[PDB]
Amino acid sequence: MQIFVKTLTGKTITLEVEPSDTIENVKAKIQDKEGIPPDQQRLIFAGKQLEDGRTLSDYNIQKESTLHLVLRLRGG
Repeated sequence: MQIFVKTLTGKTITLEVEPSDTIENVKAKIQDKEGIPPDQQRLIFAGKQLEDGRTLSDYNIQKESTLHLVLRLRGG
């Protein structure tokens, strides 16, 4: 299923994912496109920050859903 991940600084990328993918999986896929390691990423859906071990299915993220990406930088 295709989803979109939007940063807050203006970038949209596209991903093919599974509904069973964990948020951590999604972060790993994002690193492939964006370079950022998973542990500097936080993902958001429908106003909410998402937890690493939940699946997309758990959050009602489906085909063509849009997530947002923010960075978490220890002292950054």
